[PDB]
Amino acid sequence: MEDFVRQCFNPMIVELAEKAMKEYGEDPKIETNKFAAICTHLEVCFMYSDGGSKHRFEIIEGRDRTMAWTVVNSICNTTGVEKPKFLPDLYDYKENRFIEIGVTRREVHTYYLEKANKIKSEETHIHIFSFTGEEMATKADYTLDEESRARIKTRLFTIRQEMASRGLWDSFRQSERAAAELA
Amino acid sequence: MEDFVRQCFNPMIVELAEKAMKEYGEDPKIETNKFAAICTHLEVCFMYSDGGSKHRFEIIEGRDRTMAWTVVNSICNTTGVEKPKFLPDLYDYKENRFIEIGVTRREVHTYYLEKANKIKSEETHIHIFSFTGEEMATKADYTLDEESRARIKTRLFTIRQEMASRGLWDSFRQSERAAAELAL
Amino acid sequence: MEDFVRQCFNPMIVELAEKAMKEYGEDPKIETNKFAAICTHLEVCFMYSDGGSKHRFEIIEGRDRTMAWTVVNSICNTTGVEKPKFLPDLYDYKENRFIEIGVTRREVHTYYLEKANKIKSEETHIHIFSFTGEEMATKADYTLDEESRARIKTRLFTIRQEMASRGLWDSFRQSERAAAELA
Amino acid sequence: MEDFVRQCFNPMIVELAEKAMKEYGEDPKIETNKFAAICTHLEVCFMYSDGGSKHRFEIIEGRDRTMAWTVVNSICNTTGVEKPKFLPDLYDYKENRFIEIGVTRREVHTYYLEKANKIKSEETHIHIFSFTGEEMATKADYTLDEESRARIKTRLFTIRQEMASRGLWDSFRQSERAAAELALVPR
Ligand SMILES: Cc1nnc(C(=O)NC(C)(C)c2nc(C(=O)NCc3ccc(F)cc3)c(O)c(=O)n2C)o1
Ligand SMILES: Cc1nnc(C(=O)NC(C)(C)c2nc(C(=O)NCc3ccc(F)cc3)c(O)c(=O)n2C)o1
Ligand SMILES: Cc1nnc(C(=O)NC(C)(C)c2nc(C(=O)NCc3ccc(F)cc3)c(O)c(=O)n2C)o1
Ligand SMILES: Cc1nnc(C(=O)NC(C)(C)c2nc(C(=O)NCc3ccc(F)cc3)c(O)c(=O)n2C)o1
Ligand SMILES: [Mn+2]
Ligand SMILES: [Mn+2]
Ligand SMILES: [Mn+2]
Ligand SMILES: [Mn+2]
Ligand SMILES: [Mn+2]
Ligand SMILES: [Mn+2]
Ligand SMILES: [Mn+2]
Ligand SMILES: [Mn+2]
Repeated sequence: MEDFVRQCFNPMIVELAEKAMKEYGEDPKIETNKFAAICTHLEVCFMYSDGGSKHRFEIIEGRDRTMAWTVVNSICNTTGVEKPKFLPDLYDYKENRFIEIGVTRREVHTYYLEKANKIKSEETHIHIFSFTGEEMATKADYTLDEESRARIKTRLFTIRQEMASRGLWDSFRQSERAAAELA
Repeated sequence: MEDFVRQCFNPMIVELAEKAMKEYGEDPKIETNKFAAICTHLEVCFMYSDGGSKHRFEIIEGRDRTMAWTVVNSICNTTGVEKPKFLPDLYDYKENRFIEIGVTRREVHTYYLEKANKIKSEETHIHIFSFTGEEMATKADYTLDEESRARIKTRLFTIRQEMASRGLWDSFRQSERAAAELAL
Repeated sequence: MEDFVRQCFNPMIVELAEKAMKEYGEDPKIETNKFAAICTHLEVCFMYSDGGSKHRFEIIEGRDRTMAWTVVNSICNTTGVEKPKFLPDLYDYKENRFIEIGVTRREVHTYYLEKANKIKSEETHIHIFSFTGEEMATKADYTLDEESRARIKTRLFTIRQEMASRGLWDSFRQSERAAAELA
Repeated sequence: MEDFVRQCFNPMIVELAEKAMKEYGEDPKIETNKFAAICTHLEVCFMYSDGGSKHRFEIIEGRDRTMAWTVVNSICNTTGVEKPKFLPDLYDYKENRFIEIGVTRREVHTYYLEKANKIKSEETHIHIFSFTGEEMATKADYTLDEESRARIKTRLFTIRQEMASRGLWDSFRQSERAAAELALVPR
């Protein structure tokens, strides 16, 4: 599963995920499913930022924590938007709102409910993707046009097929359900 | 003809064509006309995908066949379009449809007829270009704007002229008319 | 402060600022605050030119003085616009006007009034940014859309935050105030 | 003048101009004014092709004559537009027409009328720039928006200024008026 992750995502995303996981004390060679999931979330965030006009999104995910909070503080002090309690994934300059991007192998309704109850702020926009082609956004406001989101969903289903053809899909799908049924 | 093919198309297209023809058991050095035709079809598909907005098209032609079918499956599952019986060339995320692209040295109406009768799927769009400047699309819906299609046609006619100035056009034009009579 | 400037701005801007300071007889190693100010103004000008269409702005700032005046004369002779008395920072081909860009650590309107009374031109547009998210432009015409200006403001606030975190913001803010009171 | 040309235009344009001058049996070291003129014309054609959107212009100038005529063949046979009798500079896929671009140190309308009487083509669009900022196009259809043409004119005036600052502008401007009067002499 580790060699698959290193062959499936580009080395920059792999390096960013390795750094983010070593920061939380987790191991790429052991917790390979979390490695894959973090790589997937990063690729989705980057494709999402690429979906709009050139200057539309400020990328928060993928940065170092302190610098990410610095950019969040700058955005809040210059636009007047409330500071989120948890680090978001993007900022939308066009719609003037923070975006929390989610990718799940689970039920999309349950994941959206979990994230919405975790955020509790009436500002941060939520947008969930899944490996089955479903997506759910705050107020059904999907931010991007249909082409960008469809590309993201196609990439996700391709990742799922690639995992299934080598027999890693079942364990990867049950890993996220294991972190929610245990933690 | 083989040296002409290697000089006329960029090395990435030539590499892709050689890999496809070795996948289908053919020889670039012997059947140089099909070498040229596959390079031409690949170039047309690429200009076509470049004709629209940034990421309007998913490119299926030019891939390993297994990965091509994987991408087709992903598209079909995330959008709901029916899975084609034959590998198409592009997928249009804007109009939500697969595109089969044809480049023919023969009469265009006949080529479109054979393509549409082989596809049978009432969803896969068909777009045919010729070496004379004539094009033909399903429902006269040409997908791209006039300028991109005109660039494609200009490039096709330039290929035809470069072939003819070397005495290679007659054999190339009869290569397709011969394999069409042999298949029957 | 010098190391912070060299690690905070990309080497092209740092080199242009070093050239601008050596041309005026100043030393970046000892006048580090003005080093930072020149780097910041250059970055803002370059972000501003990137704010519109690909070929909308002629960049006047960041050149050799003689070549910049040559380009100014060319613009004036081909468009008929009045030649400015001081080198501006940009030329807007869409609105057909020169642009003076300012970045101040004081109030935007004081700086605007000073610059306007200095240039004494009814044609040259003036656009002032601050390190606190405020902006002031001639006739309230901000040239660019909200997204590009918001990007610029966010970057300015991030620079201010980095300075503050290193304990250099106070001296940088009081340096501009100490230079104006000398006149 | 030759050093100025070599340091004023980017190396690709200098190479193209040298190739064209040798193709016409002329020495860029001796005929430095014509050297600069070819360089300026090529740069203007390239900025012009940039001025539009992505797939608008087929660039004809800058190619060798055989392939240029081959591309004009392809365009005429796939679009139905008329055969130009002389090699034009660009082809506009949006407006579906060939474009002849001229850059003159003389009066713009004099140059336009000379070119339009030479080519005598009903479809070939003509667009003339000068080193003073004047421009003139067929039916006042300038093809590009105002910003692109303004950039072109600004660059032309900058070239004029750089030439005059070096003492080369007077000879450059008298070069074109000396070649036009010579062409009007059958004797
Ligand atoms: C519901 C539900 N089910 N699983 C989760 C969940 O949160 N899982 C993790 C931790 C793996 C996660 N993390 C981040 C992230 O950015 N974390 C860094 C951070 C640090 C501090 C701070 F305040 C906020 C965020 C994501 O973006 C993200 O999509 N996920 C899934 O939520
Ligand atoms: C009518 C008519 N006249 N000639 C043909 C014709 O089909 N000729 C060939 C075979 C040379 C061809 N092939 C493909 C292609 O992609 N094939 C690979 C594939 C593999 C598996 C699968 F299920 C379907 C297709 C093209 O795209 C293409 O344009 N052509 C012309 O049709
Ligand atoms: C009010 C108020 N408070 N401080 C200033 C102020 O002007 N500060 C300086 C001198 C540091 C400054 N300079 C230039 C510039 O271009 N200088 C070089 C130049 C000037 C004139 C000319 F004709 C040719 C070249 C800027 O662009 C710029 O933004 N600033 C801030 O204004
Ligand atoms: C009137 C009037 N006043 N000066 C001229 C003029 O034509 N000057 C030259 C020759 C320097 C010129 N040449 C080409 C060009 O492409 N030449 C290639 C070619 C040669 C022979 C042939 F029959 C057709 C084309 C240009 O594009 C161009 O802009 N110019 C200015 O016209
Ligand atoms: Mn996150
Ligand atoms: Mn997230
Ligand atoms: Mn195909
Ligand atoms: Mn095809
Ligand atoms: Mn300036
Ligand atoms: Mn300024
Ligand atoms: Mn020409
Ligand atoms: Mn010309």
